[PDB]
Amino acid sequence: FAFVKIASDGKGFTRYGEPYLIRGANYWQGMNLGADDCSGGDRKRMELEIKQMAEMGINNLRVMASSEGPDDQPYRMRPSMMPQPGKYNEGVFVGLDYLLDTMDRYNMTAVMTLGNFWQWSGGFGQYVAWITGNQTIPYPVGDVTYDEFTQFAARFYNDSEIAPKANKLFKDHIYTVQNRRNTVNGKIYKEDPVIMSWQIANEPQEAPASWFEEISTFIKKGAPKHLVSAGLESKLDEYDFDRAHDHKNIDYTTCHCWVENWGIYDPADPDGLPHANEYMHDFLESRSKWAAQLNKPIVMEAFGMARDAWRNPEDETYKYLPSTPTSHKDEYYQKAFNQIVSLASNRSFSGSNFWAYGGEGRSTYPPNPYGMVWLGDPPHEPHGWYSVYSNDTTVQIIKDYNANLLKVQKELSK
Repeated sequence: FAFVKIASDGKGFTRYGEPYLIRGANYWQGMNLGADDCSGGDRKRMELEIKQMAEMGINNLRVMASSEGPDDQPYRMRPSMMPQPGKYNEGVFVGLDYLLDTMDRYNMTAVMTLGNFWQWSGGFGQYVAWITGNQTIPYPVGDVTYDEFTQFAARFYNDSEIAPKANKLFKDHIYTVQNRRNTVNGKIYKEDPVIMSWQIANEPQEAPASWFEEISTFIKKGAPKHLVSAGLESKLDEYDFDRAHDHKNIDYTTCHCWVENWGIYDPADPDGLPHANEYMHDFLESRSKWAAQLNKPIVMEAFGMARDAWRNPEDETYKYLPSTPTSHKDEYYQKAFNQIVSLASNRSFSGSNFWAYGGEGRSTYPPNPYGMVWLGDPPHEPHGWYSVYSNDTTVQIIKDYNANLLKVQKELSK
């Protein structure tokens, strides 16, 4: 009965008739960790990580509710949820069940990401490979560039021959997830108040408005009780933002911020932090204006920063070691957080999900028998790049932010 909703003034969420602020984290590996041992999970570790996240004041996990095989491909989650179109690894699906049940035990809500533009869960590029029947995806390594790969995966919604077939497969997947019976608590996912929203995909890259319209309407019809979200970075201009978010069945807006990936921040520069702080600040103000123009909420649902590489810039390994401090990352988080708490108390921002909780995982630990080093960084990126570990100094900063935002949520209730 406890479904997350949009406030009637459209400026925030509500739960139980009261304002609801997103004290969130990214936990995309939750499904795989929740699996039984036999499918490469570590359920006790997953229960421990959700418990840790509860102690840090987290009320919301953005999770991954898709991943595509075949299981021989590099740079992606293994074992996948859907190794072939319409065929599922039941062991991985049960992990999604346990993830939702454990989140249930902790009164947390989930953002369910139903696909992925990028290679790390197979994603749109894998659907394209399925349709064209050519499994040699142009992964962005060696001589192949990110926009060669982008142009390939975008065929998913841009190619008038591939798109109808790719989307038929994608919709079969959306349906399968929304109609899943949780094998642990008996709930069908579309009627599970633990799920806050269905999210079309991780980071659609210049997708057409008609595609956002068609997919949001499919997801809403499939689960009329649930909010729907686009998964957009909002890294371009206000029109790009509107193309994704200006749709009756897109309920709130998101943004992602990646300073290093985008060339704004150089983690190996002891002097490099101010560029990143300034960028983030202008980023939050402007995206906040974009949301308010649609009279829709906004969550910064993924943002990250590297460890202090600058303390030893000549050594590439040092940047990924857990023992490396995170003084830049902690400042950057804290300034982002303080600005979000400030905007939220003005009814102009709804919270955030740091990218990403690594928990007990560690970038120094050996891969499991499936070749996975589970933590917050997906397998197309260096292990340990962005992960927040259970005992990093960044935890106190997240914990403080969740308390601050919860204070704000109480002040908007009275």
